[PDB]
Amino acid sequence: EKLGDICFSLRYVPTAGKLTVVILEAKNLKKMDVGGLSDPYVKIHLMQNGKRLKKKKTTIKKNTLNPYYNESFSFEVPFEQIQKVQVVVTVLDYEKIGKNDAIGKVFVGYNSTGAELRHWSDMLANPRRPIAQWHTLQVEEEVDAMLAV
Repeated sequence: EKLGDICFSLRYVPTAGKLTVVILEAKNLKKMDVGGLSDPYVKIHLMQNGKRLKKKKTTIKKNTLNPYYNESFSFEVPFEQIQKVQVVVTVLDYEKIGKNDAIGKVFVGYNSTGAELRHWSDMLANPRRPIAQWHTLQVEEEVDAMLAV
């Protein structure tokens, strides 16, 4: 059941309606293709009502299960909408040929629970303060069911 964990920061500036996500690192990632190499990268999606609104991606790290990224991404989300959105973070194994397999995902924001809700609520309660937290990756099938319209 151990897919890995991902650390990212969240920051929200209500006046400008700027939501910043910094992908910091991932650890203990599942090795997807046994025998070969693990080349992880991270995708970030901004979602609302089951729709992917914006998609961003990190660089690809080669031959590691414990990649460091330190890559920042910003989204424009007005303060009247911030409580309705979801930020979805997926770690995938890059392959030059074939669909890239997801290792796992997590989401924060509307309809999140547990530690993910706590991270989002901390961000909202502290305008302009970046907040970093570790999250356990979950299998995509379960996260997708929760995100679907």
